[PDB]
Amino acid sequence: EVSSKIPKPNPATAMRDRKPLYFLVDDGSNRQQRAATLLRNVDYVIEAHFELTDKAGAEDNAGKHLDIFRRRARAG
RNA sequence: GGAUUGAAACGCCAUGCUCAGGCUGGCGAGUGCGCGCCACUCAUCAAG
Repeated sequence: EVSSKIPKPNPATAMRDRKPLYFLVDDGSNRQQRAATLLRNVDYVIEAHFELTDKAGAEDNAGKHLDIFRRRARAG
């Protein structure tokens, strides 16, 4: 894996000169080996329900989103 | 359409099993051992 996030660039400064921007993965300390102890052959059933937020409009109702989600899940 | 301690994340670059070394030197299948002792093709039937 990689050691650090890529830096935030300066767009205008980037092409004041013709130069590359990159992160070299295998350049010394940039390479970080990370192990993972992870699960196998999992299977879950999730029980959940909706709740309207302060951003909800008048036309927004929990039942409509519930049926939309059910349609999407049934159709894959 | 804001957030699944998430979002991004090569084990990777390369390295003759090689150089070589008789399975050889030599050793009779051999000495010997009757297929042999006997046994009618024979008793008949013109040529037309």
